[PDB]
Amino acid sequence: WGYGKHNGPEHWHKDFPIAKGERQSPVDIDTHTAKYDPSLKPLSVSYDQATSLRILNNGHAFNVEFDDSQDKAVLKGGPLDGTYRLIQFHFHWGSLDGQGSEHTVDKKKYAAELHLVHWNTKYGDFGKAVQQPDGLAVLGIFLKVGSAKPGLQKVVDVLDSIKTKGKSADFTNFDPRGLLPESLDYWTYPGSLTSPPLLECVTWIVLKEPISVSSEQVLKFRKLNFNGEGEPEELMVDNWRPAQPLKNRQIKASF
Ligand SMILES: [Hg+2]
Ligand SMILES: [Zn+2]
Repeated sequence: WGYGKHNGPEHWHKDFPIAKGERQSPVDIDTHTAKYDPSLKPLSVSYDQATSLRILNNGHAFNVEFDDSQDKAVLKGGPLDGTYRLIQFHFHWGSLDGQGSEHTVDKKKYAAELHLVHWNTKYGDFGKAVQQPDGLAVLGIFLKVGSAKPGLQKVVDVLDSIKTKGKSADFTNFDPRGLLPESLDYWTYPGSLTSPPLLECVTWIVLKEPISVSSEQVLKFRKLNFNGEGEPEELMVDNWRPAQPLKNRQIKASF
């Protein structure tokens, strides 16, 4: 699987039948049909103690991994029950500024989308979490092209070193707090991972307010390669999946 014409999203169903499931992600967020739920609590992001470890190019994207052996960086509150530990963050981006995000707002697409993945720590490890309907929580953040995002530059600068598939680099002392918008208002719905295995284990929490990044910052994302070293060069662009059918699910809003 990849994002090209021969192994693209439209083909994932063949190897991952769940591709056509009942709670697939991403979806279109219709702001007028979204339900304000007053019973929804404020999100609690505790990332002061986050321990970034490394950055790796896995052939589909670049992942920043965190030490999740203790409740170091956690997410709680909102629509969630119990604690969820940050394990990794990654982005989805387009070849042009008019596309890149997974989720859309009133059919509007952003230049990129940041996903902060967390797993429910009553399941003990990530692998068990993926076997539960409430095993995972992803914080989704939209990226729009405008002014540079200072807290994003350390990531941009190490990309050169993980240009092709399978490369990794030490990446410690990176604070994820530097990627958050001012406002924590969000939308939430039950979905799934947006790339195979597409497991339907996720509680989505898509933030209303996008963060802005510079054109030059998004340009370096686009210098990455899907391919391994010594292979014909295929630029890592458009690694996003098209919106899926809501199918009776209800999207709730905290505002
Ligand atoms: Hg699941
Ligand atoms: Zn993702």
